[PDB]
Amino acid sequence: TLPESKDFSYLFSDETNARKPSPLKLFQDPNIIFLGGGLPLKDYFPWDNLSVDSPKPPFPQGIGAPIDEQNCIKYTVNKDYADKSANPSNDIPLSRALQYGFSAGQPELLNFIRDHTKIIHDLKYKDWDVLATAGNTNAWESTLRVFCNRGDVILVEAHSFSSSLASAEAQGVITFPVPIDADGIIPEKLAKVMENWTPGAPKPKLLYTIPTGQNPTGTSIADHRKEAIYKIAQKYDFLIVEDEPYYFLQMNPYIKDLKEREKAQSSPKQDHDEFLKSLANTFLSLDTEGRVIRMDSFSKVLAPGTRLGWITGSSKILKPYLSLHEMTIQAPAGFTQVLVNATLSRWGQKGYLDWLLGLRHEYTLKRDCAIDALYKYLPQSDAFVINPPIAGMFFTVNIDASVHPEFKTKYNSDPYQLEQSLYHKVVERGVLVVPGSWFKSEGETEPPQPAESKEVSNPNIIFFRGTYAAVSPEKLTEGLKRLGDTLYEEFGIS
Amino acid sequence: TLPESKDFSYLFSDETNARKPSPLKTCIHLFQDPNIIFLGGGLPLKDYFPWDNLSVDSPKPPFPQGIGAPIDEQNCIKYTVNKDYADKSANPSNDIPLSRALQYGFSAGQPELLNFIRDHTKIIHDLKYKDWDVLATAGNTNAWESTLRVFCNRGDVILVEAHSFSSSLASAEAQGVITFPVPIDADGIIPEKLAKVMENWTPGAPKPKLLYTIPTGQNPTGTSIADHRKEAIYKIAQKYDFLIVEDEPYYFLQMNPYIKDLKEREKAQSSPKQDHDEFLKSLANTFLSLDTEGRVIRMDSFSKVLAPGTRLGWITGSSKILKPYLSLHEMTIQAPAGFTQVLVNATLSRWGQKGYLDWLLGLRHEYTLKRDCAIDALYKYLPQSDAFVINPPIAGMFFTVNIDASVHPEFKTKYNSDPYQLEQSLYHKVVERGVLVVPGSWFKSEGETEPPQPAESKEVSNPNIIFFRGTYAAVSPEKLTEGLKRLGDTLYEEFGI
Ligand SMILES: Cc1ncc(COP(=O)(O)O)c(CN)c1O
Repeated sequence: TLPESKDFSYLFSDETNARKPSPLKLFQDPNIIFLGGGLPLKDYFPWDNLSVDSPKPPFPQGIGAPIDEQNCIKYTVNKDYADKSANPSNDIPLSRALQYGFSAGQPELLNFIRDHTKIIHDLKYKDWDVLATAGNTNAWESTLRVFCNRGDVILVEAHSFSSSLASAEAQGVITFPVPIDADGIIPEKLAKVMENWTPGAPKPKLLYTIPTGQNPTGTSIADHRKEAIYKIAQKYDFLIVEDEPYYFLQMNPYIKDLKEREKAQSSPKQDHDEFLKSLANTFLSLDTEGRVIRMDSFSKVLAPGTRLGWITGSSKILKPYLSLHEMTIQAPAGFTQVLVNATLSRWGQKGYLDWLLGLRHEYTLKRDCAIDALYKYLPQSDAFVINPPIAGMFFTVNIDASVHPEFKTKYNSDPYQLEQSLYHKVVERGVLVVPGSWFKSEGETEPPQPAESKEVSNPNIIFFRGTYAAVSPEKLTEGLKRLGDTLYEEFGIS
Repeated sequence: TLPESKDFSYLFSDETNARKPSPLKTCIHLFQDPNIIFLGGGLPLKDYFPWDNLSVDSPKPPFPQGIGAPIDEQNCIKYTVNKDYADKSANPSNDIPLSRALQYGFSAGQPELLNFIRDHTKIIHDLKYKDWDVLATAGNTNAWESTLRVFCNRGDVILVEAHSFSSSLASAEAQGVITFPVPIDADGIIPEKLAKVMENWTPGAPKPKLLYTIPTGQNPTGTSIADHRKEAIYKIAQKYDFLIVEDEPYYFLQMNPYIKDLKEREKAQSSPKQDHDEFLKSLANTFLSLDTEGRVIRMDSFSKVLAPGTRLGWITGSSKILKPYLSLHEMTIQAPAGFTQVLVNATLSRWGQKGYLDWLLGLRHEYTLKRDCAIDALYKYLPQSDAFVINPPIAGMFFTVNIDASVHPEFKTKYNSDPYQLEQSLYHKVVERGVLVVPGSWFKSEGETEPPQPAESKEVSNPNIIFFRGTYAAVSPEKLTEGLKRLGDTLYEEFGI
């Protein structure tokens, strides 16, 4: 009924095309005596009866409540189970989690992830699958190895995640920046970059985007924009790699008027159907061809130290990723898979939505606190633009450098020089937010792209990224007060 | 005091030289700072991490019933690791709290775990330069991947054993790294032959950046490089300026030599177990212990010691050499899974360095039994002409059956005098008998330089000898013995011997 994915192997790197798996890869087969692979006896693995406490859906006191008493699910995973009847929650037994094998991920884990995938997204082609990773850092590294030769070109957001950019730069992959605004990638500008792409220059292989709660701008690509960008990717034949660690940091609408906000907060909470309907569309759900690779992580949902995530893409696309994983990480840590699977399986798909609803709630409160402080403590004028993010853990403080009294004299109309001195001046006041320039994508092709493709809107706008994820409301508010005080003083505003 | 490592940065790959870490990395150190409010990270609240009170059972030193005994009754330690500790005194065991294991940070590995590893390092090795350190990895598979990224551009050359680990070779091949084979025998790498390869290295050809070696329980040959040979090999490395990467996942699978006479063995196995001092004295010297310059990189793994799915190992090397590996890790794999580090640290710390030696002695005992069983069966079921050679391994989990393909009746005719042809025949015939072994050619290193090396450097010692690698680690004594009966019989039948 659904079409098969397209074959994009013509985009595979030289390393991918050269990679041949070790022929040294039946152990469970009753009739074969296994004298081949060095699989050590599970009798020697020095752990049994792994137990833990996890909070209990629907997390009535908030997802941050102490884990005990009635807010507590308790369980134990054994090394071996006598019969399938002794394993009702379908845990990954330690004997299997701790033995070589299952480089794509343990099947119980991937089954939970596939079921979750079907709830969250609407898949438009037949042969999609998932592959477990050690997180989105790992997934992006693998994506570069799989597709990009030194000197290949990718498209990136004009400001993007510092590590992803650094990773591509180390490999000599050209990161060509495309324009973004308050609603993320601007499709018309993207289209123009492609239509005017200099003949002779390497064709971009893929677009690397963080569509929801963009790092660092905090923006989200509007649904209609994702549709227009997907069409551009089809017309110019590039893949879309969506890095989505913040997808579930989508928030309830920012409401500036406090009385209006209290009324809205007084209303019943979202049910599961309302939650799902409120979520942003995804490039995965738009993909009819298998040209989208989505990178998901448990870092911001469960914990950064889980070191576990997954990729979703076509069965065709996932082949070289699995071959690479087999020769690099091998498989995500068995214990992390056991504990993530066990907790998620007990929550169930529905209990996991309750968890994600709790996560949404906590972030909303943090965001409101941040934005309230900015409206209260920053100078209020066209020079200081505040965009309340609708998703993510980041906000930006935007500054028109050209309004500084010494921009022309002291700073030689150089916005970067002003940014750098404000950074120090802010740290001297006792708050650290991070310079926009650290996230600025830079790339050039041979032969070069035309002038129009290099344009920057508002070249005198500088910004700082802050986050509301990590600190108390009191510390957040005080930090932003200090920052705002610095800006008044520094800008000669009364 | 001790000398400082040498700077080998001239060996770093182009990718390594181009990798620049973010100024953002600096900032992530200003979290707990109380004078600067830090709104510059992306560290989610530990309040939301959905686990607390991680508990498990582990076996108990000195493991008197064997390291494979059930984890229960007396052979059982129980512990519980909390997410947070009210104060350090509510944490007497010095566990990595979950709130820290599961947060971003410590990309080199959690301090408690690295401290245990450093203490262990000092017990096992005799270190001879000042700035050695350790870095946690996701295992030797990833450590080798990382080594190739750090040092080798496409077209660079490394030296490898004539027969080596199939996966290491395939990793190098995928990256276009030339793997130039050097000769080995019953005692591992032959230093005189290695020295000649370097002496005769063709001017203008890429000079080797490193030797990749599996010195103890070599995969696949099962050999151990003699103490004096390591000393010689290290000198060659100093002379021709290459690094030594010792891939050592089988180091603690060393065994007493195989005693052929059963009476001679019963009385020797009658003597009480090694104490820790005789255990340590019995261990092979390491390239790490020879290193006075930081030219050695050791790759260690908990895979064969604790379990493969731990996905945890470490690299030992100079602070200078570890710097680009950490920079690469921060952009790739990041730190090993927090839960793996918590559970490995928690179990090892409670065993202590001494209980961990008891464990490793228990591992030696189990593999010794397995080796004896295998080698005994080979002497019972294999033909005993000069055309069938068994070298009983002193280390590791593999044995080989070396066979002169030439002595086969239908060799000239059915296989047109082609050893590889015979090897693939035998291999499928054996699997058809219900026993899985591995053809030796899957391990054969191949590489060439431009301009080519001279012919002396390319010589092979009678290409009519084929081999099969078997393992005694994975199955029961009874299955191992049956497996090797079928194999020895197949050989008897096939050679009409
Ligand atoms: C020489 C060698 N290196 C590495 C490994 C595996 O290392 P790890 O399981 O630590 O990734 C093996 C066996 N799988 C090996 O024999």
